Amino acid sequence: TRALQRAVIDKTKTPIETRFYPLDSLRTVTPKRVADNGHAVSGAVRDAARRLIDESITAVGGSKFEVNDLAQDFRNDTPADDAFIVGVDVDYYVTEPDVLLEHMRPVVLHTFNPKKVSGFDADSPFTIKNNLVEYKVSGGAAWVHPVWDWCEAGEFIASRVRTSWKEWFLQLPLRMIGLEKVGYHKIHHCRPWTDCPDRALVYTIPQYVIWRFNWIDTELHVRKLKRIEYQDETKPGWNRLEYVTDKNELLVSIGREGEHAQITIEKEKLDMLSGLSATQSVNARLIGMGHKDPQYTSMIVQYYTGKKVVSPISPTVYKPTMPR
Amino acid sequence: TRALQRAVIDKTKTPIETRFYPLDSLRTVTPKRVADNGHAVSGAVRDAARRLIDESITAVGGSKFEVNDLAQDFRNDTPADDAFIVGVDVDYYVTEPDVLLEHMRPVVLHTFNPKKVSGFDADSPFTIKNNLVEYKVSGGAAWVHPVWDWCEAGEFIASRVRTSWKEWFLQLPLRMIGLEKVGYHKIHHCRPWTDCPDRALVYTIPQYVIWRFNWIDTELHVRKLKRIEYQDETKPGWNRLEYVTDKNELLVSIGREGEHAQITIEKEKLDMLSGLSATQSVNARLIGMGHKDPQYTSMIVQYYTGKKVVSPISPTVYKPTMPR
Amino acid sequence: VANDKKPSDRIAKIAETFVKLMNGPFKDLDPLSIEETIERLLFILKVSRYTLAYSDIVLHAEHNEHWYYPGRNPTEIADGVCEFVSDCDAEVIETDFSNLDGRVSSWMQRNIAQKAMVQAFRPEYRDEIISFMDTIINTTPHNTQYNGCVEFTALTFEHPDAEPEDLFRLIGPKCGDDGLSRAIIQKSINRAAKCFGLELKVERYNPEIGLCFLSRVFVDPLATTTTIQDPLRTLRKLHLTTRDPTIPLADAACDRVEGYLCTDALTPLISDYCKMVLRLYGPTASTEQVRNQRRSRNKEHPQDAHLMKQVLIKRTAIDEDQVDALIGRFAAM
Repeated sequence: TRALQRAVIDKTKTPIETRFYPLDSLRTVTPKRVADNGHAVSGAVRDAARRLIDESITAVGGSKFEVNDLAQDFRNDTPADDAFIVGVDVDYYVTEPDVLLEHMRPVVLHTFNPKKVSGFDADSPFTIKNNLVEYKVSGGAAWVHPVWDWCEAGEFIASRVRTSWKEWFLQLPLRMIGLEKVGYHKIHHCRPWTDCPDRALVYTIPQYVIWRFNWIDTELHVRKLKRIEYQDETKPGWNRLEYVTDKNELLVSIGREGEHAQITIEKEKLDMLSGLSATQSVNARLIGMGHKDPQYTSMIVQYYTGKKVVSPISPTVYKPTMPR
Repeated sequence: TRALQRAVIDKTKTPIETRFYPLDSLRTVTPKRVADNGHAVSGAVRDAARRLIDESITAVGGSKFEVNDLAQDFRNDTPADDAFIVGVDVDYYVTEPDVLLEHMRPVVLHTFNPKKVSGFDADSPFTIKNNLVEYKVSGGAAWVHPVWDWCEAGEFIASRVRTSWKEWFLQLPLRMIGLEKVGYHKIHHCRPWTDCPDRALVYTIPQYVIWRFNWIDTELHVRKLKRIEYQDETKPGWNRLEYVTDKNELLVSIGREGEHAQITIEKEKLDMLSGLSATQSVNARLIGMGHKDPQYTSMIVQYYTGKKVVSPISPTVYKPTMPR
Repeated sequence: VANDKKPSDRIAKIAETFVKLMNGPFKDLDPLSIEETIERLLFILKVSRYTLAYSDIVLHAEHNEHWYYPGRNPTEIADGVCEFVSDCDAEVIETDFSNLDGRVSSWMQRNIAQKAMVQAFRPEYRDEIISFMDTIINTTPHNTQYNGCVEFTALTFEHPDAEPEDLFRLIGPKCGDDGLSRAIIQKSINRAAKCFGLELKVERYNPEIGLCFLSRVFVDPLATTTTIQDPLRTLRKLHLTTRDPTIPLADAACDRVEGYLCTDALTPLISDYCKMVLRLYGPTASTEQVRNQRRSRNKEHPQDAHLMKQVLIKRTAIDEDQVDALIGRFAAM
């Protein structure tokens, strides 16, 4: 329509680049196993992530502003303009990723983006209820936070930008109409640790700012970060997750909310099984495929029938921490 | 909200540190087996704990104030300010851990924090009814006391502080409003004996005091010690317990209240089994896994169906004590 | 043979401390102009323009003269070696690396050399230097930086309780693939090399066989500074000439013996060979101006003469009567 022409013509962009040196070291880093034997600890994973980011930043020679809610309150530290923003396990701390992206500066972020719907991340048990991850840090408190969908398709993002109260007064009449000052970013996530596949090393570069119309679509269909909806609308009380394997396999993870048991299966198998008429047929087919483990077939059958169980909340005793 | 700003700004803390030397000896102590052969006796475990704490304190060169209800009545002994507070099996004696934590001094405490819902602790039978542990000391009387949740996630605690009657008069109008004088502590629990995994060697250091608002939440979600609720709200008459193993396993312990039989199972298995439609299916799956012991599968089935049995109270004959 | 053996977590702090001590008081630097680089001392020029300035500024500073011997005249090298051996009371160890440029790992390259260059040079030149380092990853200063890093790692492992500045102040002379260190870390050096992923060869100092350093043999470093070409490396191969086929044998031999006279005039078992080459190939060689105008020309203390003779005999494990017989045979040919 002619409205599309308005958006196409109205570029009015102001590209800004404070010579942010591309951090090619973070991009294209081979998978690594931090723990020589056994399984790594959460503190060890955090230390490895910090060391990797530190080495990259120092090798490039840039500066950094580590964050350890709506405003970062960077004034108390006043870092340089060219310095990067680095955050580790700050999902609980930051209300939104927009808080980090308003600064219109490159962001290096190590986050929790699970590929299993429940289980252990390193030594830290975690579980998803409603749509909030009930993470339990090994040697720490209990974190309750959502996941902000870093790994969905699309490299271009829309985010807010910093605005003062005077700027707020200036733009509020324009804001209510549907006019927003939107910055654009390019995302890269690496997934660098094999033993802990639930944590992603997100990397981001800003590209340029733009004024956009709220009630007008975009030709490139740029997306803005949204909270993930783990709940399965077809089977109440169940969480469903899909992810793509490196060997060209589209697996799916199923499980109940506020619950520990979890199984991964090829998506095609789940779609075939979800249409079977009888419960006994599910077991017959699963035995046909060669799955003899009861823990697998029983969970598949329970998902097929949508069995809801009100599991209780019970006291937990956590592993003793050792500084080493 | 703006109320959150009030709490954030209102630090008004008065850190106090009477050069309490960190007891690094207690932290990071490898597991030990007190009894060379057979199983250790409760008195032997108590002696070992006392010896370990004594050696640590003397090596650090500090002093101690051993406790053997609301007020410790330390005036009769007037220990030094720098001396530590040490208690062994004082769960029955002390009404609350707040009694120990009001002194705003480091606490070394050896407590009963079971990981089995019932059975034997060393040679002492113990059982949980309602929410009180019916401990039966080997060579002693019968102790009835709750558990005060030392091992939950979170290293920071809230506790009362000593206040005189004049201080009570001063702070009562403020206290009723919702203003409390709260101290903060850092916890470490070690679990040092393998043959007696139900006893934990709790260690504590105070950090600083603060004035807090009762009806305002805390950003860090600091927790205050609460009585454990062993009762399972889903299956009346049953006690459920969860704990994390060193080998990355989340086991669960189930059993009836005022009852002796007890079994530990992986949590995932229990969640899978709790959703099965038929009782015979539980046995079928359990045989599939390879569990041939009737004492295990029968208890699992009873938990699944929530079978309640009114076991009687009967006379008991205890083992004769020998001073050796 | 490329390697990607990243170091351990603990070693990273040691490497960062060593890099900071290398930085010292020279926070800011500027690149050199093309003309100045050209008159200093294609593909070599683009990296040299920055690396020569970086070396001259930082590596030749007051607080970095303790270890960066590479970059001084041979008389200065001899003086430094004699001073170091006098300080260590003839208790020194030698390091011999095999294909260091072919064995340095990516982590070492990007956390020692790149870090040092970026800290030394101005921020406005960061992109150029980082691009040059990236091109390098996929000359002289790199070997010195690696040797300094390994020395710092050894010193940190030996005395973990001392301050990093005091630890680094003890760094002995180092020059590329060759260097000197205290003998007290002879066994611990292998473990440090294994942690970084490098291969190290170490030999205890022995006065009977002399000391090996920069292919130079110190006959008696305790008293005299007299030094000679390494006999072990050259004697077994001096009879064969590795010059290109286009050069006549006479010109190559004449250049070799001229260099030997310039460096090893009074060394036993080499002076006779050089004189016999000059006597035989000399007259048959071409004009010396012709070879001075030819590209392949550059492609090559009397008081302790007795002691030098005995030290050479010990180095070559040849009996004195056998040495005399060999000398007589060489002269009479």
